[PDB]
Amino acid sequence: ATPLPPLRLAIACDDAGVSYKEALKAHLSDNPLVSSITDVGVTSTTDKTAYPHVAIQAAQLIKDGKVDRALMICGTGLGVAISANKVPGIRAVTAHDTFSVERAILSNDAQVLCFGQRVIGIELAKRLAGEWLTYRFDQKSASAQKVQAISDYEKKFVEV
Amino acid sequence: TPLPPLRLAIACDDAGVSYKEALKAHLSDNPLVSSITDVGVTSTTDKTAYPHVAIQAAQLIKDGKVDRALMICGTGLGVAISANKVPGIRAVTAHDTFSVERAILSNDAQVLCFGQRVIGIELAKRLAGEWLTYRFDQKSASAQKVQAISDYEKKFVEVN
Repeated sequence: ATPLPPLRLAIACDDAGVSYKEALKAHLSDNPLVSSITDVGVTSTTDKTAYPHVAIQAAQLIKDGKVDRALMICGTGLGVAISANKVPGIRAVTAHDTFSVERAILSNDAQVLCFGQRVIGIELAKRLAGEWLTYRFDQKSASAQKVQAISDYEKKFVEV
Repeated sequence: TPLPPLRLAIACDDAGVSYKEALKAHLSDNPLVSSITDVGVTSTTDKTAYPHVAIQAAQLIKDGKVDRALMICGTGLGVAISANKVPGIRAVTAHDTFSVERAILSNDAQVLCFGQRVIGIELAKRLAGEWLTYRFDQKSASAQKVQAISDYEKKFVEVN
């Protein structure tokens, strides 16, 4: 069935990302490269919970080994990416083109992909999310040494 | 100029050099820029990894030396991830006019990143120009969300 192992995903959004979230969730449920989707929420546009909370929660699922990656939607995709990058060991991007989406994995080993619902169209979002799943980072690559410099910097800090 | 000029840092890896030179030239003529500090690299020969230049530029903001940084690499992703690891720094990759505006007005993001291999130079110049014309409102509702990120960052302490 699948040449590549399926990934476990978290999906998450703020009130501005609800509709693309549901369409993307349905689209990805049909994909054999996805073995599970955990919905962090929000579930409704009335829910005014701020983007940092949701982004940090979804990133914590990755940190705890409960999912492999997270797909995050807000107005622009910016706030959730900033917030997820604040979690030690988590690398997050907003990527709105096919080349960036490939490099987000192959160069940056980024576990979190963020979209701006108000900025890109749904079919492009679906296409990008689908392609994202087909790339797997090489830990022995030249790119991994650069990622290691980010991790080296993160070693400056401890949680108190 | 009706708005105060800003001090800028600019940075790139080897993949971002020609766009950095072009942007620097374009911005040096802009009355909204009071100074530009170029942290490098200055040649495609210089293989210094993107995290070092991004962290150096981000530290200039942290240390009150510049107001904002413009960073260029192949995709703009690696430098944004790197910059977001620096405490109190918020960085975006933003390749459209709506996202650039929201980066400032919603996210108070001091760092803007471009992918030389992903966007065209005229669009990059136009976006960097528009970026300077927005100023974050510290009294806004968006400031509460920004403070939420800042509060998370206080869980970590720099030991090294």
